[PDB]
Amino acid sequence: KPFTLPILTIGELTNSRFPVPIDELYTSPNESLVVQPQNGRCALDGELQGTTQLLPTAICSFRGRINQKVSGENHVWNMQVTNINGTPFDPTEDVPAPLGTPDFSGKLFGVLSQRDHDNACRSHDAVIATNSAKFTPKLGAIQIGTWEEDDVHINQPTKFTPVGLFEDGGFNQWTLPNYSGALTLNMGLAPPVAPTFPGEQILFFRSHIPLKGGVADPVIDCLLPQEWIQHLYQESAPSQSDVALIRFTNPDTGRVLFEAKLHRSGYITVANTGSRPIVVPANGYFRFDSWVNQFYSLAPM
Amino acid sequence: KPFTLPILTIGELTNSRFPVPIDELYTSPNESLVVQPQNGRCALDGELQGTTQLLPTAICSFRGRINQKVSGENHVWNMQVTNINGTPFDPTEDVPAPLGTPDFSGKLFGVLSQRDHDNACRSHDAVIATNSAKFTPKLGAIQIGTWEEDDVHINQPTKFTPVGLFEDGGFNQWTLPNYSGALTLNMGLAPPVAPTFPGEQILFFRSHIPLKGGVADPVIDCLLPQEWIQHLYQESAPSQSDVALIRFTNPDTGRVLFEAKLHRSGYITVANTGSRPIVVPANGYFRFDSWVNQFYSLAPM
Ligand SMILES: C[C@@H]1O[C@@H](O[C@@H]2[C@@H](O[C@H]3O[C@H](CO)[C@H](O)[C@H](O)[C@H]3O)[C@@H](O)[C@@H](CO)O[C@H]2O)[C@@H](O)[C@H](O)[C@@H]1O
Ligand SMILES: C[C@@H]1O[C@@H](O[C@@H]2[C@@H](O[C@H]3O[C@H](CO)[C@H](O)[C@H](O)[C@H]3O)[C@@H](O)[C@@H](CO)O[C@H]2O)[C@@H](O)[C@H](O)[C@@H]1O
Repeated sequence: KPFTLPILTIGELTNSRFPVPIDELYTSPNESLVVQPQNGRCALDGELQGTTQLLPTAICSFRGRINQKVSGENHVWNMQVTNINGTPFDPTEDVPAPLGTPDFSGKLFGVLSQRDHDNACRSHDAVIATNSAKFTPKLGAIQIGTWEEDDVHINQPTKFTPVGLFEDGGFNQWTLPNYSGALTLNMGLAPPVAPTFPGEQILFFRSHIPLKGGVADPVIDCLLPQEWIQHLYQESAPSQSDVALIRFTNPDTGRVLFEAKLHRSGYITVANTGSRPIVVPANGYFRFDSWVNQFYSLAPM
Repeated sequence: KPFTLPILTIGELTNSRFPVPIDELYTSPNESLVVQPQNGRCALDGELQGTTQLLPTAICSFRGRINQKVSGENHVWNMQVTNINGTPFDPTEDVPAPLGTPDFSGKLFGVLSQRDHDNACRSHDAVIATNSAKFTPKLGAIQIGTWEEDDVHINQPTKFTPVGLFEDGGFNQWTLPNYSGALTLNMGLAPPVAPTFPGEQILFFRSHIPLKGGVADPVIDCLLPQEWIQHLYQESAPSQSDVALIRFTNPDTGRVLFEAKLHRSGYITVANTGSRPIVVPANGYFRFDSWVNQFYSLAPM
């Protein structure tokens, strides 16, 4: 079964780490950064990893019930989380946290909504601090703050729709949350990725995400767009080597702009030595060329 | 090229008319309703129709700039809309409105966000009344209300992230907006669908969407889940007849629960005479069985 990528332009790709479209391709030196995202992780044979699941809208969402208001706390609530489809999260599941759980540290801004058993409804702005000691999705519980303390009901079906960042301070896209809280190690993680081959860098699919306030340009970089993950999952084609050579191609001119290594574990490297935003034609897309080895030498971008 | 559906359970499907997961299958008598959704429209050969586009998160979103505050209006703003990827919308485009434009009448609740050219950012709750005379996406302009009038900047990159309904009153999922405003007819519409064959009803993929306030259970029914549309688009397989026989199958037991007609124009009918929520196994999914004619007699559910 021949290996394929979906035919999708940059304007037809979704970020796999936050529910927004891809804005651009991006590459930079790895430096001292540990790149270990848990969303947007999929081996080329279609095996999902970390906290990766198939629903793009569900990335960074939460579901469950508000069991109680935080003691001595105004505008802060305790949530018992379930899976995206509302089923109980089993903490013994061999995963870092419920699938779709955010994989970055920061204050996530969005809207908390409820429909009570009697169909009484409410929506209110909310923030979820993923860097907080009270953020323990792996234990089935997180904390949610609102601006107004009065209008949130207890033990009623609750959802969180992510919108963007509350603030930029403390936001680090590569710093994983402590899914189980303080002094506890994360488990079942998709491994970190790094460009091993000399002269190579990771190529990212970048989105500039919304911000509630302040001056900044917060970005989320994913290793594979969500659609590629969805495609890989369906195809389940056996990887023939540890690297698929892919070529970014303009379908109109036939011009192959550049080539890249799509690694078996689900990330892309390119021969590039600086941090730039690639600028590709709107009609262009990666096409699978052939299987090669990890030591194949790419044409420098 | 053999026709296929993606292998996806109900818990792996996204609504094509609002950016949320599918909750359930649903069927009811058509009655006097005109079912003519513009999102979630795709022929079986992969031809997108109405306002349908590929990005699930982008459904019911808006992008553009706030050109001015509505005269003599507090908390109401004018938006000049662009396409999802930020490109200019061309009103001469042979479509009812910019792709992704909501296709139902009501008050849409969400979050308006901006990043100024200087990277100054803000997010604020917002409502977009699609039943309003000022809702004219086909003309490249809509109106957006906020709660606070002060903190929205003019001529700065703006996005709207949909969350749910502001209110239930006036919400009709089958009543299209007047995309060009008062006294103007919609154009380039995907045609209405209806069960022609005696004893048949449309089968829908239903989601219960969030609500800002009041007591209600607002639902959005789509004809095809977004993933099926994405799959059809990629496959572009030629339809061999006007109807694909599909069978909802439990992959574990092998039990075929029921069968349905998947029509060439992209909707499903079933032999069913009442309005019920189907209840299918979590592991189940439709599988293509064969091409048949429009007059094939389905086993009653
Ligand atoms: C850069 C600046 O960011 C925002 O104003 C902040 C403000 O942040 C919050 O409060 C305001 C309302 O006062 C808005 O709701 C923001 O969206 C919130 O994030 C505060 O932190 C104050 C503290 O003095 O600093 C301001 O700069 C935003 O509203 C402004 O438009 C502007 O972009
Ligand atoms: C059924 C009821 O709906 C909501 O309260 C409404 C309220 O609606 C808005 O204002 C409140 C705050 O006062 C909340 O923000 C709602 O989310 C808003 O939609 C008003 O319409 C009042 C008018 O008297 O009626 C209330 O019923 C909701 O807050 C309640 O929890 C409840 O579900």
